[PDB]
Amino acid sequence: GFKVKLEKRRNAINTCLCIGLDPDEKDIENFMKNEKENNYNNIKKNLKEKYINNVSIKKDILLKAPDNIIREEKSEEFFYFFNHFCFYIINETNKYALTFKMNFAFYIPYGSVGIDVLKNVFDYLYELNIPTILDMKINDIGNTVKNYRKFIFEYLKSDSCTVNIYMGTNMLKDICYDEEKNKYYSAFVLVKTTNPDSAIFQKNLSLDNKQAYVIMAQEALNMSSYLNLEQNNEFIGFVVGANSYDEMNYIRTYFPNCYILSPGIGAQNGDLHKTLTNGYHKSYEKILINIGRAITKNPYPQKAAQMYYDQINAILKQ
Amino acid sequence: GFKVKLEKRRNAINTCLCIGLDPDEKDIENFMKNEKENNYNNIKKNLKEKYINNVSIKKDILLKAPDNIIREEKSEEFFYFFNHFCFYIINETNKYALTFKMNFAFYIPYGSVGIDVLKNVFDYLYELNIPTILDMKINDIGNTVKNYRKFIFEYLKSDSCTVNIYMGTNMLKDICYDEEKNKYYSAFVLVKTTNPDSAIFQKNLSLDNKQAYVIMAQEALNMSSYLNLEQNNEFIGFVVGANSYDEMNYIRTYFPNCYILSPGIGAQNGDLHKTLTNGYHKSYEKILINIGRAITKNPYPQKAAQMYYDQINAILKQNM
Ligand SMILES: O=c1ccn([C@@H]2O[C@H](COP(=O)(O)O)[C@@H](O)[C@H]2O)c(=O)[nH]1
Ligand SMILES: O=c1ccn([C@@H]2O[C@H](COP(=O)(O)O)[C@@H](O)[C@H]2O)c(=O)[nH]1
Repeated sequence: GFKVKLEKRRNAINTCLCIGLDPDEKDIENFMKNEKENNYNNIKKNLKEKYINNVSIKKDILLKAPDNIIREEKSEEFFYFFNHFCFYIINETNKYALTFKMNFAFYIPYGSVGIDVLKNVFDYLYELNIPTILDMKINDIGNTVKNYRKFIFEYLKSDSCTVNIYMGTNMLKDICYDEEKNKYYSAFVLVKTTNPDSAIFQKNLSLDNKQAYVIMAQEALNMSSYLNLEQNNEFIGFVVGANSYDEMNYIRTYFPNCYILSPGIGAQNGDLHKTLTNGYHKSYEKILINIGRAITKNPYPQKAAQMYYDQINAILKQ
Repeated sequence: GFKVKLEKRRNAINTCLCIGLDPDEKDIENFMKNEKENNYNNIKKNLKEKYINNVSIKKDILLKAPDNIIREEKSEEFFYFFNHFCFYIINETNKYALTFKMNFAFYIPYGSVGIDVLKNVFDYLYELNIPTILDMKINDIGNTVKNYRKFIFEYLKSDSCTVNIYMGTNMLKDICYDEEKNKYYSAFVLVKTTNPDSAIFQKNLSLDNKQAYVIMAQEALNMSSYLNLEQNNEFIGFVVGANSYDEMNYIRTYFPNCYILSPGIGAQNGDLHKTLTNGYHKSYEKILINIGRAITKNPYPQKAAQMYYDQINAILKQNM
């Protein structure tokens, strides 16, 4: 189960850093141009790694020397460099990551080619046995929602995803549970988001002088109990933005042992000390700190990841 | 623009039926086995049509006789029958449809292969010049959401999509407008959904005893005015479930000329007369009636589409 998988890695590497892998078009251009100019140093390092032989889509193209890809198969150049950029980031930073979070939006805008990269990326992480999150923030009626669950948990074999339950909590019956296989899956529900204008609905809406993000949080756990997730070492957790300090603390108390996923530090202006302190828990896999572009876009991603790794671990010593 | 495109087609065919194309795994097997038993009747009908030549992905596979697909390229069988089922439905029913709405969820569960089909489906509809909707209910921060706008409006060339703005209205700045291209796009935001438990947040949440779906509706239009969509013949509309009769009438009243997209009739228990009467508008493209499984799962989709077509047009007569 996901809680067992999270806990074991946390003991292995003693952090709660969640590394975000959201590659955009310029990241792929820059990666392709740097490798071309520096003798494809990082791609040749990728082709030495163990588990690249265990990806299921277009291994024939992925494993051939880069000199060939330019001159030979011009069609598949983008696929090749897109996939190798993701492998490069994973190879460079994974020792520091408790989990990896891939945002689906970044892998769909080119058509099927990016979903092939997404599949290989999740295949890669599964073989490294690193916990994964798919940031897809899915939402629909029950019958439709089943398709997301197949994609996320059967096809990609992801450990968790993000969910927007604004249309109704019952959708989690067809996300976090599969009656036909008697299987249970973990999800993070959107509670407090880092949009600058997120207060308009999450705070300025109310029931019984309770703000909406609290009502939504409590609905999420009531469904978790009904689905019996925790007994099967799965959970429904919360996405709480790094800047929402008051709510972060409001959540951690009164939901003492809930799992929190927090984005916002780095590219979106943050206070790492204050975010991690308000969300803190002994089992600090319950307070995941997502860092994306601050690592993916840094010229030395290994060094950027280590920096946040050491920063987080220093704060935890309290 | 999408308002001009909707209005021009509505005059041509005089309906507001929105046919939903949400093919599931059983639909693709059932199609494959009926074609296998019936001499590939419908697939051969698909390959005679003009515009199948205007699909962009693996057209070499789509256009070959089905006889070959079984014996030779078996890896590509599923792609072939999935894609041809969609063409079959579109060919059989497009004559009755003001718009087609494709729900993204049904095209992702097998991996990339279904996105190839989604691309070909939108290519096909674009070339028949039938207005399109992608039901993706997208939602994220501004930087991420721009990727959806590229997928929906550049890659698929859709005319509109669905949006969930619960994380914040400002995401519509990076969905319905592209500053670098000075282009504008249309969207439908979720107001009232057909989930049986949809009241719990859309209704039981409020500010100053205005219900959440009302505040969300008005935030959506304030953003439409700020972006100047209606001046560029685009709009931001509302998704209002067919069963939400009271709310339907509240929206059509206090948002008189807004565009409504209503699903729920057919597979999910509906009263078509009452839904369309509460939502009615002279320019009745402003009240799109989605029918999905009631057409796609019916053994004769053409006649089922005609059934709802004639049904809708009769109701539109009594509202004058
Ligand atoms: O409230 C939220 C929910 C999700 N994300 C996602 O988290 C990642 C943030 O990474 P970064 O801002 O560190 O680059 C992006 O994928 C973004 O879509 C947020 O930023 N805020
Ligand atoms: O509140 C909503 C919003 C969207 N849809 C979508 O409308 C379609 C309805 O299909 P059907 O019930 O006509 O088959 C599906 O794609 C579904 O995801 C709903 O049903 N309810």
